[PDB]
Amino acid sequence: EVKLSGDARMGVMYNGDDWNFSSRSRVLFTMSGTTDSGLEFGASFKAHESVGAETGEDGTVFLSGAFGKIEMGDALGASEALFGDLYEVGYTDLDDRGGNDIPYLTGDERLTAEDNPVLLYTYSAGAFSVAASMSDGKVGETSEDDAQEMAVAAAYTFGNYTVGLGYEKIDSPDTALMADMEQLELAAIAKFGATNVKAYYADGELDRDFARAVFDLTPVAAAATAVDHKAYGLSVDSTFGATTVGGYVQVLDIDTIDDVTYYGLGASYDLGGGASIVGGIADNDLPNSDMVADLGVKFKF
Amino acid sequence: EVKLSGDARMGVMYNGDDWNFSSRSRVLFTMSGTTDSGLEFGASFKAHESVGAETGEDGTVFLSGAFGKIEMGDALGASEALFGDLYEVGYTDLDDRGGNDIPYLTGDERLTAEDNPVLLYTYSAGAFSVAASMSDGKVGETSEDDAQEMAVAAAYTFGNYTVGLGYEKIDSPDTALMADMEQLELAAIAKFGATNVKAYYADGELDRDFARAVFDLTPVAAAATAVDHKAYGLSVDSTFGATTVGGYVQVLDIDTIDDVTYYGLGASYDLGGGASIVGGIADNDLPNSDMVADLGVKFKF
Amino acid sequence: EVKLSGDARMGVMYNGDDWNFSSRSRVLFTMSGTTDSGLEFGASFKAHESVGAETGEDGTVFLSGAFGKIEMGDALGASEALFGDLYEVGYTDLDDRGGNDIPYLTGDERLTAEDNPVLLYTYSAGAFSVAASMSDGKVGETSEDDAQEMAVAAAYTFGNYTVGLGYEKIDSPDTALMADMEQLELAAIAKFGATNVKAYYADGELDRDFARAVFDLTPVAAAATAVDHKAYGLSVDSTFGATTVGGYVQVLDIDTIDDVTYYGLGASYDLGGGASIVGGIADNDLPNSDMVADLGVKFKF
Ligand SMILES: CCCCCCCCOCCOCCOCCOCCO
Ligand SMILES: CCCCCCCCOCCOCCOCCOCCO
Ligand SMILES: CCCCCCCCOCCOCCOCCOCCO
Ligand SMILES: CCCCCCCCOCCOCCOCCOCCO
Ligand SMILES: CCCCCCCCOCCOCCOCCOCCO
Ligand SMILES: CCCCCCCCOCCOCCOCCOCCO
Ligand SMILES: CCCCCCCCOCCOCCOCCOCCO
Ligand SMILES: CCCCCCCCOCCOCCOCCOCCO
Ligand SMILES: CCCCCCCCOCCOCCOCCOCCO
Ligand SMILES: CCCCCCCCOCCOCCOCCOCCO
Ligand SMILES: CCCCCCCCOCCOCCOCCOCCO
Ligand SMILES: CCCCCCCCOCCOCCOCCOCCO
Ligand SMILES: [Ca+2]
Ligand SMILES: [Ca+2]
Ligand SMILES: [Ca+2]
Ligand SMILES: [Ca+2]
Ligand SMILES: [Ca+2]
Ligand SMILES: [Ca+2]
Ligand SMILES: [Ca+2]
Ligand SMILES: [Ca+2]
Ligand SMILES: [Ca+2]
Repeated sequence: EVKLSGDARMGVMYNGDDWNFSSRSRVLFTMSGTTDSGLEFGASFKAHESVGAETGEDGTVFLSGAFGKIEMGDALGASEALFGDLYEVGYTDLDDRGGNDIPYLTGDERLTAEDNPVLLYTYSAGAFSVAASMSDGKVGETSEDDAQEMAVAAAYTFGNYTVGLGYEKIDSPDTALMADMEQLELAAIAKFGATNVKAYYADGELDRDFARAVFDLTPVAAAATAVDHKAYGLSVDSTFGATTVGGYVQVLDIDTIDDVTYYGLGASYDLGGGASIVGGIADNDLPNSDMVADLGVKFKF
Repeated sequence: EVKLSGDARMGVMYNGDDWNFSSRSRVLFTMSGTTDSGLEFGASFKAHESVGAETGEDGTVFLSGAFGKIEMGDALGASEALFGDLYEVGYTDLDDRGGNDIPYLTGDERLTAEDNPVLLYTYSAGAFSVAASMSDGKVGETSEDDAQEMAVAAAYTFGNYTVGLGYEKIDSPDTALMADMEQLELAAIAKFGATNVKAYYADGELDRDFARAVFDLTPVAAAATAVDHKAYGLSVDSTFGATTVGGYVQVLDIDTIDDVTYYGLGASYDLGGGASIVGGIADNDLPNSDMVADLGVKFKF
Repeated sequence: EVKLSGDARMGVMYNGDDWNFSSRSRVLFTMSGTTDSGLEFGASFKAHESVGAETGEDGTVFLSGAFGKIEMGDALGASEALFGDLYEVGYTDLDDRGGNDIPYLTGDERLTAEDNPVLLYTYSAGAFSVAASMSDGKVGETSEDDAQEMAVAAAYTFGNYTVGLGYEKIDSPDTALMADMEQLELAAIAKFGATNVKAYYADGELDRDFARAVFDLTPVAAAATAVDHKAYGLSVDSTFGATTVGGYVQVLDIDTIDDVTYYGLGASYDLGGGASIVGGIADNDLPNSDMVADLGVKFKF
């Protein structure tokens, strides 16, 4: 079976200096089936991703049963699969100054590429959830060695609370050229009625020149070394009637390179029927950074 | 909600010297919704446009209410939105020698580009219609200055007749490099039963080197100047049973560069069920020009 | 009318030296209609082919009636349209060492390209079938001369047996640069209940440097000459319950260049509901060649 859904948005976005019109529309194909014994299977991708979905680079394919779910393609890594992101600000998703996304080390297109899908396994039973993910270590479908990513995460929900932890790592094919990386995460999520609170703390080490590129800094001409880092953040959103209001703040601190605090604040108003008016403000504390903002409408179909 | 429709065509096309097979198929995604108070919203794009629809370059998104309709993306400019084009000739739409399209100055991909949608506002009440359109003046979603287009048009229907006028303009970011342009249009449309008649007259001024490029002439190495131009045309089509027969003639006259008269004549025969046999002939009076022609079938799905 | 269907696959594939994850998903658009007198028409293409389907390069458009069926776009040539391919091995279709496809000389993207569809005509009456195909001889929709392909084939079914023959040819635009080519085929297909047997023999001549490129050999710097070739193969597959087992062997023998025997063996297990577990092995006898293999699941939607 093949089902269709879609979304679209239109409005004005401020890039720090000028306003521009910003709009888009997308269609999602959701495909599903069930075998004779009740294993469920499916696949999905968006219309603008159709070339990539044909090589494994975009979209996902899955098989699930009593054993849990196996998904291959452009999949999330294990930690992101269980804890997600902080409150999304602005109708265009204003990630220009850092954004709402939590800084996971693996999955979500870190190594996914043409002819190179990644794997995500999930399982839940009651109150508990576990996820595990990995890439295959070879470029495309070739025999050339690639960096290889892997992660494992577990969560437990008790009442209003889910708490969890994840561990992620990237193994370098050549540690003279790129240091191995790893990150450990603790995440907590709480709903107190109309209010959602999400918080995380992450700690680990990154390749030096990969870390410098986060801050848009040229690499140093030396053999690869690792730098220690930490990241933590929080978001709060609450709904009163048709109005949701929310925001987040995150800081990323990489030893010997730099630190940044980035944040955003936005609101939406539900018009019903799949339409909402959405606007927001986002920034970070780096020297140059002017605040980005937007105001428009989002539609679901 | 997401609906599907499509079209396809196949036949033989003569390019002035040789015949070639010419065929295509397309799918249109039409998405729609209604808010709780009855504002209607939607989006559409074709499958071959899906990459562009995701940045605002192709397809359109709209919101309408009692106030009229706001559309953003790859939109028509205000004059084209109210008066359209002359009778379309040939199953492949034989625009090779000039074509049936009326020469509007703005909208319809004049400035629309990646991350750069344009805006069209329309409103009707009874017998009267107004449209207004503009681009935002900045390249992409950047702060780089772009040419900016704008147009306004109004029409009035009285019986068999709609008459209207439009005014369009493009403001140059640097008039040493490209002159400002403007065009005023008068259009009339009349249906006399099975017969449709459409006529327009346009007058204004164009950038010199933009005008020379219409006639495929190299630019002159001097500071930009403006040239005066006029354009006018007429088409007639009539239906008798399953057969429609029609044609058009247009002339474009640009002062100090050149003039051209271009025309076409074609027919279609409806087979019912969404299929028709369509063929046509088109040419212009320039020196080289051999007549283009085609014959094939068009399908709607 | 527009209908949707799709497919997806995921598993592990061995390239001769290493295992890699390999997955994809696709959506097919099938469009159909009927005229008032009952001529049927349609078009189809897959979502990843939507750009190509808009110029004639990918997908097909057709019209059929009592006269047979005319199809234009990315069509099969006449022989492939009647006799098909040998048993397909592996969930990824392991064609890496030669594959299951029968080596037809024309159609199936030999000359199909942007703005350049090819034509396939088919007709059946009772026990007999005929097909005829051709390209138009001009590059794109231009007047530049291209190689031109053509083929004719006929088949007759009597009981469990279909036997047939086809003749295919490519006319070179310049025989100093590329020799003319031709191939004659005899094919037989037999179903003996759960068992399918397909066999063919082909004989003809190929351009020298086109033949050398099959074996990945550099061209010779001389005026084009033709080399004689023969190809023949067989496949057998049988189904017992949910299990199909099958394989094929083909040899290609080009005089003065080289010969190769390539083969594959695979199985599938139907899980019902549109899902199957599929795996296979394939190889050829050339010097370097290590065996390719895969194991995964295929889904239809
Ligand atoms: C020259 C400025 C052009 C600005 C064009 C904006 C196009 C997008 O429309 C959305 C703007 O956000 C505000 C809210 O619109 C929602 C409808 O009105 C509410 C009725 O209950
Ligand atoms: C553990 C891996 C973390 C990788 C993703 C981190 C994403 C963090 O967002 C950083 C936010 O800052 C934005 C970019 O910095 C460039 C700013 O311009 C420099 C001078 O103002
Ligand atoms: C297991 C979860 C533990 C999570 C603990 C950390 C959550 C709090 O960190 C939030 C960020 O630090 C706040 C201060 O930054 C202030 C300045 O930015 C301007 C905001 O307008
Ligand atoms: C806290 C949530 C709300 C954040 C709202 C941000 C403010 C947005 O409103 C201002 C819109 O006015 C800007 C100008 O429009 C520019 C149009 O571009 C066309 C130029 O000719
Ligand atoms: C070697 C020349 C090949 C030409 C191929 C033409 C393919 C397209 O078919 C359409 C041609 O236009 C003529 C009309 O066809 C309509 C069906 O016949 C009418 C029955 O009432
Ligand atoms: C007001 C803006 C008008 C811009 C669009 C005008 C489109 C007009 O069609 C012109 C028709 O002539 C075709 C092109 O000329 C090249 C012919 O080859 C030269 C020698 O034969
Ligand atoms: C407010 C609407 C006013 C419209 C007036 C103009 C309509 C007529 O112009 C049409 C073109 O001029 C006709 C002469 O060209 C003849 C030669 O071309 C060969 C045709 O086979
Ligand atoms: C006034 C409306 C009618 C316009 C009809 C134009 C004339 C079309 O009919 C002629 C078709 O015959 C041309 C040849 O077919 C070429 C096929 O290409 C394959 C070459 O091997
Ligand atoms: C680290 C190795 C990862 C391998 C991932 C394989 C992902 C694809 O799954 C398909 C493998 O083929 C075997 C059969 O799976 C079918 C389900 O089990 C049968 C229940 O009746
Ligand atoms: C009549 C036209 C035939 C054109 C298609 C033939 C396809 C045949 O498959 C050939 C199989 O061999 C694979 C390619 O050879 C390269 C191997 O590497 C060389 C040294 O091992
Ligand atoms: C009109 C149809 C006539 C078809 C006759 C030919 C069919 C048989 O040819 C098959 C291939 O030759 C078999 C020998 O190759 C053996 C070695 O390869 C290793 C297999 O594991
Ligand atoms: C005759 C039909 C059966 C052909 C089956 C081929 C054999 C397939 O099974 C072996 C799978 O085990 C291989 C290893 O998995 C590799 C995963 O890649 C991740 C590396 O970290
Ligand atoms: Ca985001
Ligand atoms: Ca992410
Ligand atoms: Ca790989
Ligand atoms: Ca046209
Ligand atoms: Ca136009
Ligand atoms: Ca812009
Ligand atoms: Ca194959
Ligand atoms: Ca083939
Ligand atoms: Ca051609």
